[PDB]
Amino acid sequence: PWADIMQGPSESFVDFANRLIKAVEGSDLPPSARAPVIIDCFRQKSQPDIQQLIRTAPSTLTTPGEIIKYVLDRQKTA
Amino acid sequence: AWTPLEPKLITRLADTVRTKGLRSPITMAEVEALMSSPLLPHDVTNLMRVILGPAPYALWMDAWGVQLQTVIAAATRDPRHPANGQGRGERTNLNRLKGLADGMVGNPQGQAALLRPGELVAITASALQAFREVARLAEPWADIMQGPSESFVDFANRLIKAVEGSDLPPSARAPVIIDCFRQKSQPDIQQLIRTAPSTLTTPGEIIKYVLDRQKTA
Amino acid sequence: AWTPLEPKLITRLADTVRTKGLRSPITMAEVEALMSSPLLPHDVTNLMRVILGPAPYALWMDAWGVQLQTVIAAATRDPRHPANGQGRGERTNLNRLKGLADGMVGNPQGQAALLRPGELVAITASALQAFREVARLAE
Amino acid sequence: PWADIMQGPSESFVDFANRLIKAVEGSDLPPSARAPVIIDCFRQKSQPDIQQLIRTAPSTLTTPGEIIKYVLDRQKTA
Amino acid sequence: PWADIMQGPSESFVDFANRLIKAVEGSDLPPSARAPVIIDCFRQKSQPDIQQLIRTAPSTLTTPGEIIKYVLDRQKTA
Amino acid sequence: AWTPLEPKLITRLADTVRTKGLRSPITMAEVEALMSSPLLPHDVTNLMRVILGPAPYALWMDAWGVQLQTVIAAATRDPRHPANGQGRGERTNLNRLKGLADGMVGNPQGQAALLRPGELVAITASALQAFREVARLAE
Amino acid sequence: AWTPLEPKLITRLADTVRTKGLRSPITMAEVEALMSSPLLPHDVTNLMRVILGPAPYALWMDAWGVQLQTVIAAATRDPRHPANGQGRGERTNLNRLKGLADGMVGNPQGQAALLRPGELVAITASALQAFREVARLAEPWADIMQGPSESFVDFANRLIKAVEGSDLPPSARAPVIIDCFRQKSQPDIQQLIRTAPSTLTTPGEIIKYVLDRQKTA
Amino acid sequence: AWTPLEPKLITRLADTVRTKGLRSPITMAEVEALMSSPLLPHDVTNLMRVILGPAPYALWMDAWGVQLQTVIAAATRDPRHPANGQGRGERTNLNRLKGLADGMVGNPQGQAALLRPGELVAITASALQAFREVARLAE
Amino acid sequence: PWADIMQGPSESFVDFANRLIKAVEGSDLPPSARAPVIIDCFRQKSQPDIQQLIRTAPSTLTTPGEIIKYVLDRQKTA
Repeated sequence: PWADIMQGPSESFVDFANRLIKAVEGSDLPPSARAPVIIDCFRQKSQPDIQQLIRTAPSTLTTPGEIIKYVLDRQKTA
Repeated sequence: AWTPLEPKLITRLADTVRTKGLRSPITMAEVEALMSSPLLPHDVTNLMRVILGPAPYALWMDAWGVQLQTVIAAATRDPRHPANGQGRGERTNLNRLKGLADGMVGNPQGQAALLRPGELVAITASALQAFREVARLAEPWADIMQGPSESFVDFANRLIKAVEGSDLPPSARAPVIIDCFRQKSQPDIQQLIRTAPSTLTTPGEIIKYVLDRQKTA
Repeated sequence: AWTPLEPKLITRLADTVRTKGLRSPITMAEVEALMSSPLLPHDVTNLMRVILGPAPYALWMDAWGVQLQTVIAAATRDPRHPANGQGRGERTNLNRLKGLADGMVGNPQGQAALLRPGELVAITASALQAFREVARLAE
Repeated sequence: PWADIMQGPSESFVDFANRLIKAVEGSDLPPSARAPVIIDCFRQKSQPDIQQLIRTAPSTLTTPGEIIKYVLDRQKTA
Repeated sequence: PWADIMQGPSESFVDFANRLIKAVEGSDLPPSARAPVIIDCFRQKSQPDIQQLIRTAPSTLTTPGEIIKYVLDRQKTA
Repeated sequence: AWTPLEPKLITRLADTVRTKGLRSPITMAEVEALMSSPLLPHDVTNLMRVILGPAPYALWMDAWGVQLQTVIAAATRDPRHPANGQGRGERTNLNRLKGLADGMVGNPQGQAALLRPGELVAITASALQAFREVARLAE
Repeated sequence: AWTPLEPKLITRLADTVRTKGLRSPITMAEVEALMSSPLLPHDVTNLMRVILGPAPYALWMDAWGVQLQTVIAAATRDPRHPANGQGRGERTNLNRLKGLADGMVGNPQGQAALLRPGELVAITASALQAFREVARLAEPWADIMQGPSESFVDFANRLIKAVEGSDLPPSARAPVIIDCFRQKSQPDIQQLIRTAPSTLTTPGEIIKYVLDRQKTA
Repeated sequence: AWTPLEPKLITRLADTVRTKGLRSPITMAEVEALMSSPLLPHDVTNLMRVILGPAPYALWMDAWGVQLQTVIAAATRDPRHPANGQGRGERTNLNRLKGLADGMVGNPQGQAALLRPGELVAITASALQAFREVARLAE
Repeated sequence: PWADIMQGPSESFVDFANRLIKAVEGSDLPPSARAPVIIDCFRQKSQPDIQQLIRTAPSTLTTPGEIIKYVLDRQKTA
């Protein structure tokens, strides 16, 4: 179930994005509703450090690929 | 034909002024509401007589006279005033604005007969500005800080209220509001505004940006 | 001839916005109600000045300007706008939409004189969309 | 009676001004004699602290509203 | 001697002004030097309460009579 | 005439990407190998759909679009692009590069019909650079 | 012909910056002194290399580039720039302003040959503004109060300095300075300004009035 | 051709003003010394910016403006001013005296080009009188 | 040697930046390789608090001056 996917405390972001995109594209949603759902799940899941990282984006991110690129650039190396 | 304002609305407005005061934004909104249609000098005079106490009413008469005098100076500085006419015989004297001219003293019907719509709207705007002055006088922007637990829209409301209801010129309010958003508004929002990829040049734009990217908590 | 909106309706709408908020469906229905007849820029401006607080009013001025600019771009993209005319002398500038043009600044009577009904309905729809944006943004 | 109105030792100045203007305007005086009477009652009533505050006015106050504004500005906060 | 005249701690201002104008006009000064001397003696003599009262004059006082009138208006009744 | 790439080679390349990763020099060599003949937008799109996971595929779509936009800017900066023609009627739009133009959407045969060899090589180089960017970004 | 600045003056200025800091008014006065004649990019670059440390020098290079870019935007917005010419062949590129153009890299003589006097004065003003920015950054107007023992001219100097060397628009400095004179400047001077029989509408007029009627002590 | 004043002399004068004050006869003598050759508005403005503090500089700007206005009143009262010309096209506006006219704002070279020697000496005398007023006022 | 410069546990950031820029500009590197090296040394040296402060930069910092300004703004006052 896509709506139950959370980014674990120790999980990296690319694994979380892979799992989420997999569960969203392999589901019962229409094809035209996958990108907005993936974006809004990146924003509300993806534990509050990345949540604030996406929130304070000086540019407007309108695609899952752009969000992934931005987060991978500005992520907290740890 | 002259129609008086409802005494029910006037009683409700008087009780609003009695409980909330002269300077509350709800009171100014209510006054703007009852200041919607262009009023005759009789209407505004009786309205301020009823809603204001004796001393605020004296202050308001003074301020209204001063603002009307500024209006008449601008009118003699421009013959195209909506209260004026093209020839010199339509020049508007302060006796006609304050309702003191011939055929108007104490008679609202004759008042409504001889007055122009431009005259009415000028009188109304003058009375509103005078009310604002007296309200600011009867009861500090640079001391306003966003509390640790306060939301941002409340802080913005309080700050814009205190800046617009102050002694600053009209052309100095927006830069002051912006620079107070930037230096007040505790360091999380300070850094949020600082790291703005776009340049924000208006209080509304700053408010929109902060409301978009604020830390939901 | 210009007729102002009742201050009683405006007071009731202001108290509705004060208790229910900006985003409640009852509030949007009430705004749609008071947005029924095409309003002059003076009317909508004073209405938003009274019902909205200072910061939402700033946000609404911004959003209204942006929406009016989109309207003017669509207008220069189509000479058959109900606000435009056929010749180039009837092209509608933003000073005429925001009420800033000559013969309109501060005077609602002259405003109602020079404005077109298409101008009025475009201004009204723009203001409604801006109100929706600000309401979605404030909370 | 307007000529019997004094500012009480504990009364504020706006209350005293309200009471005095009420009693003077709701009396038998001609309309052209109310402002001078209100001014001269502000000067002689309104207990000696405010009396001296009005006396030492570098500007000449020629209106009840101006006197009220001046006194409200320079009054002893207490 | 005019330059030795001070306003006593208990003396009123009209007595001090009388004494000073008497001693200045009944002295060896030229006639065109009496008014400036009287003014500058009002400003530097006339114990610091009246000194500050004259200093903080929103208008410019350019005559002994005007200074006397101003001080008599705004003096501390005591 | 359009001929598809072998699913055996594509399966081997997908397993190479799965075990070695996106950034290994052997993987880039294999991609260069399968990027030898000029591919149609359909071919490269399906290839990246199969060999890349969902999130790297989104990143790659973004990067490919950006690189194609740079190519189209250079093309409008020089009318002698091997994708362009001499007259203005041969100017190449991004709908024709991404395979979105008329007569191309979903049809590889029509795609191969209308596309130019310069168009194909530009699309291919753009896709290779985008793959390099995404590989450098993913790990 | 290019003449270098004296290393004695440069050494004295460097020691001034070392002891007094970047933001002291004496340091800014000394910089204005050594910024009197229009300098070539070589001169200003070496001057900032010598007087500033490494990190302030990096900051200053950044700020100088930004200010020069604003200048070049204004130049492309007006073909009558004293650095520009009338035809398009005299348009001034940033390589010519930063000294990076052909025939100028590392050579001050050729630099002085090809550069215009308008170019020199624009570069100089840009460098001065960049120095001001970096000095304000390396080490707030709304926090300035007149101390209990401080004189009024010192308070006015400090306040005008902090207001003009800040992020406010140019059209918002005078009203802010006035309203800060009125609300800061401890209550004796506050009441002195409040009871002004005339209306003071300029910081200079307020300063003159207060200096006239101040309590000598 | 414009030549700037030595920063060494300006530094010495600034330290003189710092130690002796504004009103000492030695300070006024030094100012008269550095006020010997007719200065352009740029020179006097920067000189007062450097030697005077912020508040005395504001006072001096005010006083300089007032004195220049008196000069311009005397100039419109006499068409034979060494700053004026014979025809009406040489009448000197305050924008030309304060250095605000066209071709002068921020550029000392153009300033020195368009200005008259009578203009320069009038500006200089005005600035000296303004300095005297401010010095008498500050202490 | 520039590649041996670390920000000490007690050292401030402006001193570290001064030392690093000095050692990088006074070295054998080409002029076109100093800014990237200074940036990448700010990112990998400059003990992990400032490392994470630079990592989680919502904007992309592409100049040593911009990095210095950002760090000076958001640094932990201590």
